[PDB]
Amino acid sequence: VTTFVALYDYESRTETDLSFKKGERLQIVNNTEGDWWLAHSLSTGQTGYIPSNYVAPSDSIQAEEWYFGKITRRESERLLLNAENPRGTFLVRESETTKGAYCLSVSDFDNAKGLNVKHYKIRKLDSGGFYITSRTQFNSLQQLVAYYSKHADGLCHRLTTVCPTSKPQTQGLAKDAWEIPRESLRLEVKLGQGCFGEVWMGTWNGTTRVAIKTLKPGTMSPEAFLQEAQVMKKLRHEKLVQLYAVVSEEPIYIVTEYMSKGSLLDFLKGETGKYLRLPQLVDMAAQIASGMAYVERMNYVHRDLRAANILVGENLVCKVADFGLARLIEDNEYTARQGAKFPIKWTAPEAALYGRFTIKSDVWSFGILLTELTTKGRVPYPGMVNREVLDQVERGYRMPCPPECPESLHDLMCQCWRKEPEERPTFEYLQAFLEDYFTSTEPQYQPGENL
Ligand SMILES: CC(=O)N(C1CC1)[C@@H](C(=O)NC1CCCC1)c1ccc(F)cc1
Repeated sequence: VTTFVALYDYESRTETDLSFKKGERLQIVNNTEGDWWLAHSLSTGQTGYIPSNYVAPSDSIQAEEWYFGKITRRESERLLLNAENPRGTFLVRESETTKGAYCLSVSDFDNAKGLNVKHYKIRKLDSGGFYITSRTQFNSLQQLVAYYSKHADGLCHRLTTVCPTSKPQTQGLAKDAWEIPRESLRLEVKLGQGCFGEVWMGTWNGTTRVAIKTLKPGTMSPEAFLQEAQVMKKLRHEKLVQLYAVVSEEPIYIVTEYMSKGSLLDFLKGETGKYLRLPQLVDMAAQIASGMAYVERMNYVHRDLRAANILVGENLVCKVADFGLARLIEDNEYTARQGAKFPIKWTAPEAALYGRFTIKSDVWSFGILLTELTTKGRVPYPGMVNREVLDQVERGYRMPCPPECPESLHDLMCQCWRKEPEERPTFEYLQAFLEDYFTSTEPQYQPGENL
């Protein structure tokens, strides 16, 4: 039994889980594994299961507000570059490139680069202490942060503000919540309409904001959906919209992680996508590619990858939604890859012609998606009707490089559009290509030699 501290507030939805406020002290066992831990709160004397990502052991670095653990270099920059953060906003993370070194990431402002993030490798001493520059050593990470909060002393700027963040999603709505009753869900605001149902913002069990998709009766077999949903339930990645729960009887409701900024396609159009710069668009493509690289690793298939099925959150977070759902659609026309509801302009020819949906036809759809990303959301094949597209694509026509899409990205698109699926790149490749698309000379980490 270790004492853990609550990193965030958590409102107890159910009977068996535990409500707690941040800073509460909770007793939890030695080895316990999984997403939900049994806890006893010393602070309240109350008992119940807790989401394990909401706690850390007392008096660890993981309990420190400014410690973001395994966050990626690119993702730390996403959070730190929020325009509301003052200069000197910071976090500490593990180094991606150097053993059990840590890294201090700090927001800054420059007359050359503007708003930018500087990264300082924090190395550990034989003593167990830490240092950024060997001339100034500390016994602990906390002492290090305290010192550079008072004096830049070589750093680009004094540490001012702990990087802010939203409470993380829990994994599942509760321990053992999966098939839920319609009554647990309050549909609050209808957000959109599709061919086969609607999308809602809602609340589960009076506590938790969720998205709810409602399907038109007869869209899918409830039994088939349930069987697939067991498979989708296992797909867990920061760039995949989480599938929380399902109401299995007609009409089917699908309960999902709520994404505050709506679909990428809508986002690209209108009063916010007009301003996006290429590095932001490439970072959004890189997030999407990372989610699809997980799908690829898991030997799954999206089947309808396009901007309308990417959802946007705070700070240009992008997540893949509705993976695998298209396969269950019971509509004679759609299943034929035919009709006004089939996204033929995103569909690889072998998927259109022979129904061969694979990760490589998703790769083709990603190439089309890159086209939406670089045109503020214009429909692909602009002057072509859905009826012509397949034959043109089979004959070898490919969209030209959109205006103000760099040629190197269009060459990436053309790779995604090879006729032969096995000659299209992997999402693994796409993610690395897009993550490394912009480079510099040697500035990765600030030379902490002598500040
Ligand atoms: C025409 C159309 O809107 N769709 C199908 C062509 C693909 C949408 C659709 O009907 N969504 C429903 C309506 C609101 C949410 C649920 C769609 C998107 C991804 C999928 F995995 C499955 C269906």
